[PDB]
Amino acid sequence: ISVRGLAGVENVTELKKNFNRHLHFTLVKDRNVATPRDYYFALAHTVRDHLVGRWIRTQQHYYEKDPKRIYYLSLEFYMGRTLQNTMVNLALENACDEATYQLGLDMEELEEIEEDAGLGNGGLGRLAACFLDSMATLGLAAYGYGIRYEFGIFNQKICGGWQMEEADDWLRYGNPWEKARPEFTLPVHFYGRVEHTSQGAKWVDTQVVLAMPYDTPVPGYRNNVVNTMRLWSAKAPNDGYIQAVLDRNLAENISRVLYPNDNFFEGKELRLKQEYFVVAATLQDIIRRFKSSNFDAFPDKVAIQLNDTHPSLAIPELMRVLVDLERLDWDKAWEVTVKTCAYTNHTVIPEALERWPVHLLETLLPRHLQIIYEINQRFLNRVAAAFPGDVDRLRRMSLVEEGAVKRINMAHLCIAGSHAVNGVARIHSEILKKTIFKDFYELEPHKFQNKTNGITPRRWLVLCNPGLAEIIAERIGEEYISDLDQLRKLLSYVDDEAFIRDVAKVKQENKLKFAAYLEREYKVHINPNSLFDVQVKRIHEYKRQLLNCLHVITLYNRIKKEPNKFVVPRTVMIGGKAAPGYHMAKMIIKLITAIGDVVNHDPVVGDRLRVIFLENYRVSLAEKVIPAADLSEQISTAGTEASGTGNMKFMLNGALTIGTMDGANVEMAEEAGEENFFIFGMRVEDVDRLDQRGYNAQEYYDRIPELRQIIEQLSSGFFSPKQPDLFKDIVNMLMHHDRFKVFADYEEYVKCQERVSALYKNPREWTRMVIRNIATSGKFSSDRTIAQYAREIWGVEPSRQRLPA
Amino acid sequence: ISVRGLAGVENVTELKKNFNRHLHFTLVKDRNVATPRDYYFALAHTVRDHLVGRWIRTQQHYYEKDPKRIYYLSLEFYMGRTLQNTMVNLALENACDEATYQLGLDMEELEEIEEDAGLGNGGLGRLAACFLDSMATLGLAAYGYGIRYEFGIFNQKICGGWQMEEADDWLRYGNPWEKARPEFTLPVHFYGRVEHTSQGAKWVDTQVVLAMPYDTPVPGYRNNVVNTMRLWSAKAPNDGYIQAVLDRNLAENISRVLYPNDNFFEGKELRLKQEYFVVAATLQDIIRRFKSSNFDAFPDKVAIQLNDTHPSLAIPELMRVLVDLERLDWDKAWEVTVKTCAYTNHTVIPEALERWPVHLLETLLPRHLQIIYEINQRFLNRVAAAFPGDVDRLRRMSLVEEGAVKRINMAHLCIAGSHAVNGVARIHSEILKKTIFKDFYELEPHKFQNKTNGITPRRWLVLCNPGLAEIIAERIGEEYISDLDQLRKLLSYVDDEAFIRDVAKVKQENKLKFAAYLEREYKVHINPNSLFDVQVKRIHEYKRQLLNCLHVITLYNRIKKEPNKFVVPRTVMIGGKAAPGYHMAKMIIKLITAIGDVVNHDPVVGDRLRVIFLENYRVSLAEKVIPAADLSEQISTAGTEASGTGNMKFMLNGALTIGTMDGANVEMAEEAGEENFFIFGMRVEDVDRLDQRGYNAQEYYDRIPELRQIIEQLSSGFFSPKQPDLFKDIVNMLMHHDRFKVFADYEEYVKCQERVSALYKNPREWTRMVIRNIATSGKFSSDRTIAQYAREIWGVEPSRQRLPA
Ligand SMILES: O=C(NC(=O)c1ccc(O)cc1)N[C@@H]1O[C@H](CO)[C@@H](O)[C@H](O)[C@H]1O
Ligand SMILES: O=C(NC(=O)c1ccc(O)cc1)N[C@@H]1O[C@H](CO)[C@@H](O)[C@H](O)[C@H]1O
Ligand SMILES: O=c1[nH]cnc2c1ncn2[C@@H]1O[C@H](COP(=O)(O)O)[C@@H](O)[C@H]1O
Ligand SMILES: O=c1[nH]cnc2c1ncn2[C@@H]1O[C@H](COP(=O)(O)O)[C@@H](O)[C@H]1O
Ligand SMILES: *Cc1c(COP(=O)(O)O)cnc(C)c1O
Ligand SMILES: *Cc1c(COP(=O)(O)O)cnc(C)c1O
Repeated sequence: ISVRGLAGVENVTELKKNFNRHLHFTLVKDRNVATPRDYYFALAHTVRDHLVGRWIRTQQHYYEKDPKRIYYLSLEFYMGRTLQNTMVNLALENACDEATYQLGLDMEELEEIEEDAGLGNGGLGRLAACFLDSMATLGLAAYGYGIRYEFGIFNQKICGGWQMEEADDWLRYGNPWEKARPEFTLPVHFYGRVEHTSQGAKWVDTQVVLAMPYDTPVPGYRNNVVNTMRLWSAKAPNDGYIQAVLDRNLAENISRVLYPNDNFFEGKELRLKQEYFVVAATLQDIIRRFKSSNFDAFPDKVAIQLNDTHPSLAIPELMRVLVDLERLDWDKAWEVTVKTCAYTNHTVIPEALERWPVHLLETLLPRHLQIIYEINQRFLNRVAAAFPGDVDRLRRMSLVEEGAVKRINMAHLCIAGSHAVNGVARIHSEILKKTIFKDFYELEPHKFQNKTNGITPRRWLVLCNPGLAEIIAERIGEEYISDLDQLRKLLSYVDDEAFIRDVAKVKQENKLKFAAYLEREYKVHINPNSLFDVQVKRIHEYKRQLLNCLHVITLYNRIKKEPNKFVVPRTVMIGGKAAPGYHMAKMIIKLITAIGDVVNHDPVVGDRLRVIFLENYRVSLAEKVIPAADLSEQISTAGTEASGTGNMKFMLNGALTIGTMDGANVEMAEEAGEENFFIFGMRVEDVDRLDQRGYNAQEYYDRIPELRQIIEQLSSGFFSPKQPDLFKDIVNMLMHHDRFKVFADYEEYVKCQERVSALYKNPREWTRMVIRNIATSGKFSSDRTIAQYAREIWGVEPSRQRLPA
Repeated sequence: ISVRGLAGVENVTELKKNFNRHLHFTLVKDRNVATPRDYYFALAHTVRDHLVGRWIRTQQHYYEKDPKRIYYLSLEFYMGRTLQNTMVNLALENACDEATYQLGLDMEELEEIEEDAGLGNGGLGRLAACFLDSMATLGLAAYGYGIRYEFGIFNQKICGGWQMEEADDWLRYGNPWEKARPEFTLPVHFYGRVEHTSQGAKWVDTQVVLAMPYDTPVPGYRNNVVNTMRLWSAKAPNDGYIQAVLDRNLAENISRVLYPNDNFFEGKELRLKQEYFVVAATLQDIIRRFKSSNFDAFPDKVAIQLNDTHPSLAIPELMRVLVDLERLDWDKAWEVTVKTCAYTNHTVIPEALERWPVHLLETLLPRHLQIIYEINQRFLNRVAAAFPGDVDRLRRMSLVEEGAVKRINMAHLCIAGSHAVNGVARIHSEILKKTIFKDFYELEPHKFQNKTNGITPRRWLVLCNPGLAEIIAERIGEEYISDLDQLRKLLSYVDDEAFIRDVAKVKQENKLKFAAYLEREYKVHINPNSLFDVQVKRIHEYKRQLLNCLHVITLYNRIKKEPNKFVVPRTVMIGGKAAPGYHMAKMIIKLITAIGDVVNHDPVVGDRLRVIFLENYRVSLAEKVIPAADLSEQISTAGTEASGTGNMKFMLNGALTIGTMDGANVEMAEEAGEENFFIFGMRVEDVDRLDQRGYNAQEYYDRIPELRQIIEQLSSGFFSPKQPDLFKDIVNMLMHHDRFKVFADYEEYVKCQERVSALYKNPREWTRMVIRNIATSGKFSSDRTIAQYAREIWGVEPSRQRLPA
């Protein structure tokens, strides 16, 4: 396979000797006692060595050229594994494959040993990861800044059909990719009081926590650029004896674990400490670099992108430093701050928005609270001048929300202090301007933008689906890997009998590969000839895994009704983690496994229908299941999924999509053509009209016999014999308080699914439609997304120019 | 200097290239941004590389030959720095010195960057360190097993003349010498209950803590042998969500910090957990290795040495495994256990002996308590049979002590379960048999032995005093470095005018070197021509730093009395850490600094007398001050210092000794000749006669005018103007409840000190006496000590044979 680079004779010879050198000197092992894990580490260190030279000169280059620096602040970076990605970007895959083969090792086996760097929950964290890859590939002087959690997203275990959370001790065996930089440790302050003396305010009597950075290299695609992702780790200062030392933990707990609540905002103190910790340490680094290049030029040399409101404290912290430390006057500092910061929103659902209780900020960050009040005061004076007499607008736009307990709306703070605010899909960005942020849009229209999300074609095509990447390259070259729009050239092959056959062959190979994996590491057997129907993403009511469940039960009931009637065989796979304290989400997981227990053991069904719950869904599993999927389920209620990115991964890998006109689904259908998409359900307008009228689920239950039967089955204990009322909460929610209108889209969903089965019966036409999707997936490359951020927000020009080394 | 090895052309060339390779690939740095610390690490990794090959084959060799293995269990390993020691033992010092010189670096400057591995309190921990060096040098298949404390002995800061404790974060910048071995992690159990079912007892419902090993290489002196020191680190098993993860700390606190109480036993639960933790993990390793070589041969392949009673749980744990797990019958298991274990005692003072409350063992280690009761039962049945009717002997020898709260005497447990029990100096070993362990000696005389302590001549001569090592080698060769008895050949040079001059020259150079250091890193100026009077060791009442203080004040008062009378100039240095909760010890430190504040600023005294308190005494400081000392203070009350080892370090480095006939001082004087030692004070017999009579301090106060004046000065606030009664506790203790009879040895001490000053006035005779001490210090090499342990206790023969690589 040519897209994996050349396997030169002296290159292979060099890799082999460095492999054995590391096994000996680095790992300190005998070839007679080395285990597969030891071999993985020897390979990792060998590949890491190749990154060093490039990493050192890339950073040296930025010091010389002194270009504008882009700082991407995120509390999450869902990186996954690093070995194969590094080989791919350095063009070392075939060489390492040959070198290891000659040493009597299977590189694929070694790659499976690496732990995932799961420092994220899902979409938001993975977007940050794809963005880092694209920024390096486009030659931007970019830095990713976050927290080095000792424990990432929990490993999910399914016990008795229930989710069990297990600590993700990903650093147990060490992390060969990172480099600790203790010499660059910085002070972060907490608590204390604010002294107001003759010349300015002073924040004193604070407790100090040190921030120690760990740097991880981020290689661009074959351009010799290697940027940095710097993650901070918490350390206690060195200044009963025993208890005093043991209490050092308290300070170090700040970077101990990733918060897994991606659905409901909880104003926990530890989370606020994490947010300030990353912001305070990062900003000192930014200013340091700047002073080594008049803060008037600060915005010309620095761009700070806030991934959601999680790092929003960057705004008042920048003000604190400029005003309290650098001594700039307020107006000047505010000008600099606004021109430097930009904010990206990822959801319109209210329960996820950060609204911190004032009493918490009052105790932990007294000076920042004062700064926020001043910002609010000046901002509202602006609103009052623009909309005289509109007192209600004043209360609505305030950064401070009154009521039971006063809270600070962090989204309002971000809009006021950013020169750009963006949604992540066209429909989402429009909804922001028409609803949630309407008042702000009317005040400052120029600030609102759209930047449709994307995914990196390196990890999501070349790395996880080499077979498809190869057959594509055979016909249009390899240039598309860094210019995905070139995939449009494949439309001229839609009638090519050879190509149609190859596309279908690779998909079949991926399905057999995954079906085998399912038995090896999970002992479950599936029919490779069935349609692989998959929905993988975090469990949320808005994502409607429940609607999928209703269809599965419908299919099952129809079979029990007419057993000898032919139906297209299906393997329905659903996977995803539920936030620990999200009761309903945990009940849905139990429902899925319960359905499987019934369906998978019914003799009449045979191998015509299988329901499997994919355990511990994470980046490394996504790389395995996505290339094997036939049907991608993207069925969120219209207006709820900001963008979605998994949808893009499926489109690029040869799966057809069944979904609502929500998030990026709208743009995907626009690019490929609605005829090549399985669209169904209410549009956003329909949802609003239903809300005006009032959603009454009982209506659908009374008019749809098939739906009624399912609800009765759930209620009577058909799927829970030993515990008849096990799913009472689910039924109760669907019937009386379903914010996401599951029943409203049921009929159209089922009908649409029938059209999917009909097309699958015609192999040739199914594949031709697949080609039309792959061919038009170009717009969804994160390289396109990053280019827009660069030109329209950060003010820099991307570069595909190879670096000097 | 020839004893530093050869600096070959291609050897130097190789070191240089590997140095730059590590700076680039390992540290990931620019030569334009590298700091001294970066250079130190590059050098360390370069030297470490040379250890690897030898380390791997040494361990491979033991697997092949399968010799009897020696396991040295200690909760303390006071290692100090590792770089220079490694170079010395590998004969790479001159080569590295040349290589670094050519790179434009000063190797001495780089060596000062390394942190000390301070995993010990003092003598006991440092003995373990010297023992590891000697066992490797003598070719024994030995393993050091302990705990990898994240925080070693605290760094001592002197604030306002008071000791302040600062956490010793020695791993902050990383430890290049160790190699984590997560793949060899083992389970350690705590709490739980004991089930008694049909076939044997069962320990169930326990809480598990994992023990992760870290291995550090221990190189022998130029024999290519590299043994291992394996230190265990505590890890929590992976099986509110957030709080559950944060609570993992609780389990990991076991290996967090070294207990600094080397004076008073405190039955703290955390300390007991540490003791079992090291024992449980170590024993699994021992058995594993054994089964890979009938437990009847266990004692022929394994020897376990217990450094004090700290790891005494090894006895009942070995029984637990043999009986409960391997299913051996009690008597057989006990036979194996006794033949495998040996115990070393380090003190006769009662407050330091471990006597664990039964209720603590009952909760934490229920099965071990049962085993201890059974051991006690069977042991006492033996005593009853040997001494029929002696009921009092029964209560005295019991492992269980009655009273307020029942406790387990760990020393009694060690004697019952060991085939050998030894003291650490002849006088100490005799005292054990006549007093503290008299009953046990009468029951089993064959178990009691003596093994006089020693120090390694590599670190304590070659490494810290190259100048002296060189002038010695010039005349008798270099063979003495691994056969210290050869120093006796120097007696033929006692009248050699050339040698006398060189010995005196090196001492003068060391004093100027130390005097300079005192100003550089401490800004205090001293007179290099004065007699360097030094007492460095942990602060304890029994060590009598107070007696030294009384002499200093006496000297000061005599000068104020006759200012224009000539007196031999002196620089009195006292250093050492005080256990955190040892009030009296902390008061003595304050007293020393207070005396300095007065004496050091008195115009009349001039540079005739200076009192300096050496801050943060530790191994690296000992290596600096000892070679610069003229007079070694070893003045413990006769019968209290088991052996002492600092005394041996001073003797080997050209200092004369003033001390009591206590511990090893007795043997040192015997070897060098009493005429070449400044002996004074009560012998052990005198102390007992005084106790019979009753020690009344008032008697000395009334009969000695000079002493009375000092006490009155302390009481009146002469040394504490602002706080007149600051030292009331000290005076009160000296006058009414001094267990160590400070006043009783005052007169003889002062008189002896006068004879010291008299000899110092005759440079030539002082030096000749010095030569007689150095020449007879051979017996105190730890190589001699280890050879005796090997032959008389472990049953193995030492070997000076170079290894094959
Ligand atoms: O993944 C998240 N959000 C979180 O994971 C999250 C984590 C911690 C929180 O406190 C709140 C949300 N949002 C997701 O970010 C993706 C990239 O823009 C979008 O495509 C998805 O539509 C959106 O739901
Ligand atoms: O150093 C100690 N003891 C401790 O450091 C200690 C540490 C923790 C404890 O719980 C009790 C004692 N003992 C010392 O061990 C040396 C080597 O045998 C002897 O030469 C000294 O005379 C003796 O006092
Ligand atoms: O003062 C300096 N002199 C020379 N090079 C420097 C200096 N400061 C930074 N650099 C270079 O710039 C890189 C960027 O470091 P950073 O951005 O501060 O982490 C460093 O690794 C050096 O190559
Ligand atoms: O099963 C085995 N086969 C070959 N060599 C072994 C085996 N077990 C241990 N060794 C060798 O013995 C050394 C001792 O390992 P340890 O004493 O168990 O830590 C290992 O590094 C290997 O060189
Ligand atoms: C791409 C990805 C996501 C986001 O999926 P959506 O379906 O857009 O919610 C979540 N988790 C993982 C591991 C991913 O790879
Ligand atoms: C040798 C040594 C000791 C033991 O000294 P003694 O005088 O025998 O108590 C204590 N601390 C350090 C750092 C040592 O090097």
